[PDB]
Amino acid sequence: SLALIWDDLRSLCLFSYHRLRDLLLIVTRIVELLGRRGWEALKYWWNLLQYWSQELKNSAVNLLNATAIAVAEGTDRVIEVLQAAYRAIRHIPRRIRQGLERILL
Repeated sequence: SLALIWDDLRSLCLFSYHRLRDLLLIVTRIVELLGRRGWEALKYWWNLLQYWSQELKNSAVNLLNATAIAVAEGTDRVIEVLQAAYRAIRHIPRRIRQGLERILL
């Protein structure tokens, strides 16, 4: 049915176009209409995001370094650690997961 194929194609054509532009326009419109106030929220998430991230990073590194400098002044720490660790490992050797994780990241 030629009239059928044509009527369908046409109907779906205009419908599809108007539809795409309809949903697109509505969504976009709301996005630009909400961005006005949503701007603040977005900025907050971004700021806090980078803030916390860098905060934990800078702090973490600062704690490790500072600790090393404070521990470097005393070999006792290294001895107590190396000894203790090796002690538990010698009496109870259990560190196979080290490899599994080592071959992961």
